[PDB]
Amino acid sequence: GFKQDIATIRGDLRTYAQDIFLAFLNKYPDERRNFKNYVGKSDQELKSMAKFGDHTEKVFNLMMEVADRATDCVPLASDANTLVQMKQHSSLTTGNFEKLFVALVEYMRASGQSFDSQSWDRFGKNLVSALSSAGMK
Ligand code: HEM
Ligand SMILES: Oc1c(Cl)cc(Cl)cc1Cl
Repeated sequence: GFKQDIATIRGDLRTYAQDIFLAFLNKYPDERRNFKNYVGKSDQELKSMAKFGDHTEKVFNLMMEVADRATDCVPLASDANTLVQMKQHSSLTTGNFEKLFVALVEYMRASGQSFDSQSWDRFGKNLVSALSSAGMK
């Protein structure tokens, strides 16, 4: 289920983080334009850039912390607060996050593995509503 998926992802975090983030950028090319340094790079070129690996891993680490602190795929209000308040996130709307979760769920469904896709979809929806409640546009 959702809790095991957290353990699966954490076990090979940089690999999942990279593959899911690439899926996101490839499914929504306009989102790439928010990442100036990733414009004009293939998947394999990105996977050779230090900040790409680092940043995707740090993003997914925080995702997994929020996922683990959630109850029944409902994240803590305080965690939503953090994601809204981050300087790095002042440009964002909730649509950016919805898109990331759509790509994430589609990745999980396509994979050979027994991810609880439905729970991640619901976690995504609940996080987007929590971000809105914490004041994201
Ligand atoms: C649960 C979802 C997400 C989490 C947990 C998260 C977490 C973080 C973290 C930890 C950082 C700092 C990375 C670093 O500076 O090394 C960060 C930076 C950033 N995030 Fe996110 N993020 C999420 C979703 C998004 C989405 C959907 C976008 C855009 C479409 C976005 C755009 C950014 C940008 C532009 C930065 C730049 C900060 C920098 O230059 O260091 N994030 N995010
Ligand atoms: O370099 C970044 C990556 Cl790869 C992903 C995100 Cl969400 C943010 C930043 Cl600043």
